[PDB]
Amino acid sequence: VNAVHWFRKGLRLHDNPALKECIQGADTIRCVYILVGINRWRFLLQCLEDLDANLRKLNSRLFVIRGQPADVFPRLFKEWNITKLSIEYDSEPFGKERDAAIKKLATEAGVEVIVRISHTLYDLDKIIELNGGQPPLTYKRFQTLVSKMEPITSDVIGKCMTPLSDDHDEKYGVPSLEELGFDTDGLSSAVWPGGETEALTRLERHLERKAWVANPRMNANSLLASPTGLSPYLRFGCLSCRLFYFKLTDLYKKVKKNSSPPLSLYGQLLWREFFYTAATNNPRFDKMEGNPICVQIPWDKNPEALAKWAEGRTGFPWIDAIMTQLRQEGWIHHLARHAVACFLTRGDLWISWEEGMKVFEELLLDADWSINAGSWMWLSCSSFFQQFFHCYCPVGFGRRTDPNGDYIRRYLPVLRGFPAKYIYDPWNAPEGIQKVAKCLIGVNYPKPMVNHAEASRLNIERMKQIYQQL
Ligand SMILES: [Cl-]
Repeated sequence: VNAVHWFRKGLRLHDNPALKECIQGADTIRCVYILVGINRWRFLLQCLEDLDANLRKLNSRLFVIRGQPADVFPRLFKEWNITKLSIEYDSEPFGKERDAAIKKLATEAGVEVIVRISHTLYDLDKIIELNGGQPPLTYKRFQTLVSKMEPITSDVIGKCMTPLSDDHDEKYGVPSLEELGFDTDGLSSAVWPGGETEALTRLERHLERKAWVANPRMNANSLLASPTGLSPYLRFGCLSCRLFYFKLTDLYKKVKKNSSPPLSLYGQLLWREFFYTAATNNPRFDKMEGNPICVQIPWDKNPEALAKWAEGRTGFPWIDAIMTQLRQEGWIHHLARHAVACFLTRGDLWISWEEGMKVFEELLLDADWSINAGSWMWLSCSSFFQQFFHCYCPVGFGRRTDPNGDYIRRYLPVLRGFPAKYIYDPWNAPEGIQKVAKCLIGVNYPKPMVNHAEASRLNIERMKQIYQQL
């Protein structure tokens, strides 16, 4: 009779099978959302504003509640006389633990829990069954398992109604950044605007781009936020990965013949799936110690080095530029992640991937518990059989990605006056050049915090020797 849909990810009305099923046989439906850096919070709140606005258009509203689910749902169930609760499935270990506790409470209150998988393409548990009860520990094996697996104008609440009270905006309104305790004087408009509406606009354009302008290699421009980038939208569920996957496939077929498209066309999607699968039964996935798939590495504790890196004050412009864009905007290119993750961990500073992961959790829009832990193990060569015999150069990688160094000048204006010859290694500029640039190295911008040549040589050696050498 009275039903609730509970938003956590899946922050969208399109491709929402849990919501659709929840509404079957229901008199009433209420959609609820139960409440570290400012960009993440802004993105979430914009998602919630978008949902509320779109629900409004259907004579509904989003119900935002501040509290712990375990403390909220029982009295909600009683007040509203709820007998059905639906959720999109969450594979993440702390998510499963949360949802297990809420199921217990719901069973206690006579409340049916409806669970549908739609944050991912696949049933992750079935992949694990196909692999003998443990996740594939290499991306290639995962690709093989899934190949042996698979083959918006409506009113999503049309069959139901939502009771609404006059004080809804007050009681159940989406909070503002200020209400969450943020200072807002220091924000321009978001580079990555939140919400389903935006996601669906970007999807169309994304697909237009793949068809028209393309049918894809790195250039300097790729380092900047694309207006057709989808990765934050996927992580929040603003864009269904299944919709994305289906649209891609059909357009590929339209444009290219039959063509059994390359795995590379689904790389974004499959890599995220791979880490969710790796994480789902591993409550220590975000740890080194006690984590069964993590190689144990003698990382060092250097809180000042970690802070220099986190803050973009390493003295390597390439690294600092990247960490500055990350903090300013909330997204950086996957190749830029390689650079700054390699620098912090196996390459230059020898600091645990756990520590890098924490910073990214605070700043990176498309990071969640599974993806972020997974990526950081991958980039530090702590898991997934990744190769540690090469170390990204914190000068050359940048110089090969943006030869002119505009990216540097863009995120590090203090360096704007250096010529391209020195913009990735300003410490090598003659002092007169530094002076013309109005930037003395050591004074206005720091010296490089490490000798890359030595650091990288020693660390590759030390990583090699953690393993038996033949
Ligand atoms: Cl989702």
